[PDB]
Amino acid sequence: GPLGSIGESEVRALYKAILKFGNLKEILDELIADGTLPVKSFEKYGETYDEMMEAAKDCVHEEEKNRKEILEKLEKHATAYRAKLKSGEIKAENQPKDNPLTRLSLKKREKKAVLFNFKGVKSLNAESLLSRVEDLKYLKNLINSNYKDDPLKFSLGNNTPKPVQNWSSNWTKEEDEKLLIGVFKYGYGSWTQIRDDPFLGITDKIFLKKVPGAIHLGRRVDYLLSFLRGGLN
Ligand SMILES: [Cl-]
Ligand SMILES: [Cl-]
Repeated sequence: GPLGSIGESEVRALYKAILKFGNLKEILDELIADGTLPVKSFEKYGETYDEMMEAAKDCVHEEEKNRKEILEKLEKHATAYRAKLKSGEIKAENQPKDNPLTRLSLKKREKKAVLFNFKGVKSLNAESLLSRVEDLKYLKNLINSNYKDDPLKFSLGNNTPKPVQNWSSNWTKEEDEKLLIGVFKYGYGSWTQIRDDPFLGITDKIFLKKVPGAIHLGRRVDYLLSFLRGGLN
């Protein structure tokens, strides 16, 4: 390791490449060749990757543990209040504006960010890193298990996605299949290469006042991989 250690600028660079390609330990040679990362030994980059994903896991487990203990308390207070309504001591058509049922609902619906600091770099998002790595590992294994000879034959079967009939172009189950084959080939966020691939045939259906643009495609991929893995339940 005579080329020096890993610093803040190399960290910022590793974080962006993971959000795009997932687990990147098998493509280190390619990321150095085009200047994305400066030259260090392969071992140093692998060890840093592992350390980052470990800090992300710990962060996510710690916050779930706290949320769960608070929800257990509010559920207990809510049970007591129900016996009061059924018996008449409080009246259902005349409840106080601040009550045990509104307190439970607020926490249940709460959406807050889960963040950590790494090697001088501040405010990395633990949930974004973990979801992206697991979603892209699922997509690679599904396609190699079933369509090894020719990825272009990939199909959704009877699994039925929510329609987008208000887009500018005509977008159906077949266009959803070609979009996921494109991410398997080129990475998350590579929308120009996906649009211009002549074999996928969606060149005229993407708009880089026209919808879909870059923001709509990102949201569509996050929804489709969550749904196939059973995450809507
Ligand atoms: Cl080195
Ligand atoms: Cl691209």
